[PDB]
Amino acid sequence: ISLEDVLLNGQLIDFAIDPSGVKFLEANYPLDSEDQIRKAVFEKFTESTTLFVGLCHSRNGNFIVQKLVELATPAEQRELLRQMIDGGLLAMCKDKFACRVVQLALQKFDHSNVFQLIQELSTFDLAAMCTDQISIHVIQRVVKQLPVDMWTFFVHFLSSGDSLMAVCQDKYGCRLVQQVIDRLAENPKLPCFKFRIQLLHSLMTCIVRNCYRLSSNEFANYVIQYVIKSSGIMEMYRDTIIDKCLLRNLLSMSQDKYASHVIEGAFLFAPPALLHEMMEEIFSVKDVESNRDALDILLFHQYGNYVVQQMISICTAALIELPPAILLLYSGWYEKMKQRVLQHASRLERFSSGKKIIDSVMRH
RNA sequence: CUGUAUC
Repeated sequence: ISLEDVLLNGQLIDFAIDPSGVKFLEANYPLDSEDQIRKAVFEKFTESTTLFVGLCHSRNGNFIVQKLVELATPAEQRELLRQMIDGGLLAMCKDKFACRVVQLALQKFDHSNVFQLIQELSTFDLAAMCTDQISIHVIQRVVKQLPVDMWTFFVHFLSSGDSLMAVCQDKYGCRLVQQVIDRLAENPKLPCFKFRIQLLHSLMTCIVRNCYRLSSNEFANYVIQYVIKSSGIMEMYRDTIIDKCLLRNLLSMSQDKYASHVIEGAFLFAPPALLHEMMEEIFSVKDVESNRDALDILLFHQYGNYVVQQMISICTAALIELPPAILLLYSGWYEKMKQRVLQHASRLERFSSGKKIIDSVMRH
């Protein structure tokens, strides 16, 4: 049956609710921005703030609002824009389904419109927005595919105070921080690079100056690991983080549930001179009561044993196109570790960690 | 005596 028929029978909102109805609507929504039926349908949907909002919140309704968006002419976008704002833009972001419309907007609108949109977000409580599991997707979208001058206001938000701490320590705001970084440090082969790098640095500063608390945190540790696994100018920060926070801190961090994951990756990605000083450090100061060196402590630790298996992994992998000078250095470490493990085998075998550490040393 | 997400 006809779209025109549906419109003329007052059945337009009824269709947009039904899971079948909506599919109908989408299929034969005219692509000609100039079609008379399309003008009628667009206006019927967008005439009422209440009805339009409700469509965004709809499990099914949102799909047609989306269709309206991807095909929206400039003039259409301004109507959609007004209605979003007049119907609580924030509450749209907090909604599972109204969210997708906000997001699609961001992609498909025009600079002018997107602008007032982002102008609008800026005025929200960016903090609360970044924690919300749903709301965050909107900022994710802004960052992950709009030019960084659009959302510099957001970088200034993170750099300001300790908004950053709050965000990267939060269950959901963590992935955002990773993505923002990914975004600022990307495409060395761009003229805009110079500006993004200054924004990364002010951000990266907060991160470095809290590395220890961050690395030990249930979520934030994933950001640290991000920085350490990175390729570009991120390597410069990898080195500073390792050099300032991780070194001299290896022993205690290796025993933290979360920071031991960081330590592991630091060992995997540290350049040879930083790796050499990590090893050097790990291999001895004996603890006051029952004098134990770092190595003994780690081997028997529940989280610590994982860092050691890492060191053992690293060494042997390297012992299978490198100079005989550093190759003899790795050899030095495997041996120190090999003897120690064999010395404690009778004690180690009592543990799952023990057995794996033992097996790994006998195989090689 | 085996040790953490977000999407």
